[PDB]
Amino acid sequence: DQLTEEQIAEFKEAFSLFDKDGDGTITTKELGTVMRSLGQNPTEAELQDMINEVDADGNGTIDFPEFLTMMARK
Ligand SMILES: [Ca+2]
Ligand SMILES: [Ca+2]
Repeated sequence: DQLTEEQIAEFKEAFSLFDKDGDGTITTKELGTVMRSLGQNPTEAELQDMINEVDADGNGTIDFPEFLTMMARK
């Protein structure tokens, strides 16, 4: 079950969907854009709560290693 390049690319592609400006972090705005693509209508505060759940380093936004937590949710 060793990590594959296929999986790594899947993780990077998924991160990039959210991180649309390529700056390496997912903001509330970026997360909101993906939520709205899914027909959802979260508020800024709700988006911040979503980020808070995985924002290990407390900088208020999602980086790539934090995003992996999301990929692991069942
Ligand atoms: Ca970004
Ligand atoms: Ca963070």
